[PDB]
Amino acid sequence: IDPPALRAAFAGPLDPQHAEVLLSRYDQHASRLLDALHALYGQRADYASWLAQWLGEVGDIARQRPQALQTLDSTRHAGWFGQPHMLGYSAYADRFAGTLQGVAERVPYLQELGVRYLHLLPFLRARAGDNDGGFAVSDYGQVEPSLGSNDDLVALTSRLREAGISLCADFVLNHTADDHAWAQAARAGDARYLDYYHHFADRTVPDRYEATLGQVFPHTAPGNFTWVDDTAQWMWTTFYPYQWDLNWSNPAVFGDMALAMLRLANLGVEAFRLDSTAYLWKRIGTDCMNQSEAHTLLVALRAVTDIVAPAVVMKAQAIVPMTQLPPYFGSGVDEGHECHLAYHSTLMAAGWSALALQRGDILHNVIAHSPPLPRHCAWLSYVRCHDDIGWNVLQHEACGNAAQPPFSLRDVARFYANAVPGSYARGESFQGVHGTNGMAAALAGIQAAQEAGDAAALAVAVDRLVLLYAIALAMPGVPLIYMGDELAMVNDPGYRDDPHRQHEGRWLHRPAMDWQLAAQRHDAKSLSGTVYRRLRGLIRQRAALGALAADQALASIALNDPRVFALTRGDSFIALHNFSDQLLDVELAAIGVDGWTLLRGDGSIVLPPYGVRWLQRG
Ligand SMILES: OC[C@H]1O[C@@](CO)(O[C@H]2O[C@H](CO)[C@@H](O)[C@H](O)[C@H]2O)[C@@H](O)[C@@H]1O
Repeated sequence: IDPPALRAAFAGPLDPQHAEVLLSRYDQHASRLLDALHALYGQRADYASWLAQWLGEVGDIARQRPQALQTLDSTRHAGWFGQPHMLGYSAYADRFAGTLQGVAERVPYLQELGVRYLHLLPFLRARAGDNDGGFAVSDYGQVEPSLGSNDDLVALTSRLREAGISLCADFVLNHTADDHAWAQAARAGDARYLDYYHHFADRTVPDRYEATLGQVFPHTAPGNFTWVDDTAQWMWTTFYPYQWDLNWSNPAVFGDMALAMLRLANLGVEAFRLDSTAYLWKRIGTDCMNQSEAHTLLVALRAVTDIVAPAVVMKAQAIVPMTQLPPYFGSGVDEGHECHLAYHSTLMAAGWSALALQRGDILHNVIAHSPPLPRHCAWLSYVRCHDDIGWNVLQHEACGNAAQPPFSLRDVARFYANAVPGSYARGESFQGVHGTNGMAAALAGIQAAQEAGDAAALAVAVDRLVLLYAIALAMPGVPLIYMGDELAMVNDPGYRDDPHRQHEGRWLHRPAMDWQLAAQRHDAKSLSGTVYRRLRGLIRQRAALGALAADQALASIALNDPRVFALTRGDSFIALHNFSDQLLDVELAAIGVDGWTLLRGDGSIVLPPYGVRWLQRG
């Protein structure tokens, strides 16, 4: 290619007043972008032609970036998302406050909680009919009418931004709704857009891929491939049948998606949850996951953002085994130049496992096996979310090692399914071992306690819930609270009586916000008020501990008491966790300390059942 030629295409649509800063960033990241793109599409006859054109469109989008956001681009500090005041909150805009304007009216609630990061679930145009809770996107550039307009989105981000809250939005970049403008163009016979997806005239290729492909909905939707009349072909569909996998091997797809992303950024979104990002690249003979190219694709999108909107962050999802997570942060030449965040799905699943089995040693294993985060990278740590808990990511760990004996994922799954006598949990099986649905409060024993009017059990359960969250709060990066958990909200059986949802078990833990329950957060004596106060405590404390910043180290101290989990941050902070229902103490000699206690140390630390203690070493 011809660098000066490509740079000129990019510049040009730029405003003379901002041309200097942008061209400066373009000069330091462009090469990475170009190398990534070349490895992906360099062999194509129309490469150089597409690049130049595309680059010209990237520059025009760069010019349209509102001044306030450009200023943010220049003032924001790298690794900003990893500061100790960062607290995350995830929820559906509709379940939470009806519309985007309604959500804006609720910002005072988020501010009171201490939220600085707000993830709104899919809110862009979704397929008519069932749209997988918004995950079948029909237009990446338009808010879903029932939720509002693009104007409300902009007004919302401006409101959140002044409250120090960064909007995280889903970029469902692996697949589109089958009614997206592209699928409709494809369905109409437009070969150009038909090529934006994976399509096959026969069952030939599908049969092959299926030989080594796993399944996301083995029961509900063995839909991994679908025959579509309109296109007269088999369409790759990893998820529901109406969600078509995009063909990222086509530069057109890459170019249009990078643009879509930059337009969202321009509307004020600061963080992009790259949904199903492990499935991006398809290659025969492979499970088509975590492929090397998927990573190159991410490096490219990352370069595009470093140049056009550096204040923006990319968060990888990927529900995969531990060894597959860290590479989303970039590898070798590209380490530190891929995703800034990754959901620590292993830590989260390991937490519920540790709780059911009353084994702190399982958490020690996860942390010990958690490699140190690269420069300006961090974890998205969490307790629950809109999805089912995927246990199978803990297979390797379940096998056990020299320090930790084996554990049964099957036993854990049954415990939370309440298919085993004595269980305080009330969840359900989703799709052998696979997944479990249910609210945190429902899994922690709170729902069962309330169900039986047993105050003793309720308190113990509150402890279990707080325990799990204390861990996420002690982690380097963004601890994401799932809507309602701060009030101990329980399951929502309502979907069962709904022909539109009864088929999707995950609705069990996707309730509408209980604002009357929210008002109780004040009555310190109420359950909600109690849970809310305990969490609020840990949040205010973590905000005051520079030792918890993402740049500080994360490690765990090996103990011979299987029930305890000792987590350390930097060299001055240690959090002790008792995952058993038994009172016990941790000897200071077992952690090499002798000091302070957070929101006084001389002798072992006594930890009640399911208790947590934060201490400042020394
Ligand atoms: O069983 C859940 C299955 O789907 C995943 C993909 O990583 O979830 C994300 O993407 C789905 C399809 O777009 C959404 O339905 C889901 O809500 C979203 O979190 C994983 O949770 C898991 O592999």
